[PDB]
Amino acid sequence: IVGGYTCGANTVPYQVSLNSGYHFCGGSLINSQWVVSAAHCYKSGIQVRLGEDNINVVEGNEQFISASKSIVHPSYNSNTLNNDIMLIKLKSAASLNSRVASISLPTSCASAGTQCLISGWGNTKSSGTSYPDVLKCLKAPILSDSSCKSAYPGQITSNMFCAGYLEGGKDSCQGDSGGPVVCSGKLQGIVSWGSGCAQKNKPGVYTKVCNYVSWIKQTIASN
Ligand SMILES: *[B@]1(C2=[C][C]=C([C]SC([N])=[N])[C]=[C]2)O[C]([O])C(=O)O1
Ligand SMILES: [Ca+2]
Repeated sequence: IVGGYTCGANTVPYQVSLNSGYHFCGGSLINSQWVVSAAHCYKSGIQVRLGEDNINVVEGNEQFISASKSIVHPSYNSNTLNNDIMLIKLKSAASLNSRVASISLPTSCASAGTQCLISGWGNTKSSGTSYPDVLKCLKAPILSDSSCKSAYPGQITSNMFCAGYLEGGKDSCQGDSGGPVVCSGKLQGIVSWGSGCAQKNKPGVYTKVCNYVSWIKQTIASN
């Protein structure tokens, strides 16, 4: 997250870190046994880390749970990033508490202009590199579909939306992949793609979670 703020420990209790020897992606806890992340975060050997603030220090509220199964969306296209969503099943249920909590799925899609909370442990620089150890947050509005399409001509599908700031300076960035975009208390987006970070006229592009609720529900009812 570039141009954001330190969330505060465990104030985003649905945020997970995906770990394969190192943090490589975020995700969102949707119930005690499942995480939603980006399909472009898929790899084997994932450990889910819940209750994190500082990802390099054991602070006392963590739960580390290996993944048993990952399910990439059936129509995921890694070239276009259309349908950039995946479910990850935990090998054992998380213990839900004040610091480890699920985020609700949407029942309606969010509106342009709504302010959302984007979070992650990604780079905090638009040029150069610095990784925070503690969770960073950004408040960002959903952009109109016409601004989004004008920013990324030929590339925005109905399964995507833009959020952020056209003037740049405030955005998600490398390492935030797969993490939440929460609007009105519901998981509405997943950190998906963009051109650079915090560049002018190049906001973040997020997977439109509301279009996937029926797939998520059916998938978790059978796995
Ligand atoms: B991801 C990843 C981070 C950030 C985006 C948004 S870019 C922007 N302009 N808002 C995307 C995708 O990619 C790498 O795989 C990583 O681990 O983070
Ligand atoms: Ca920790």
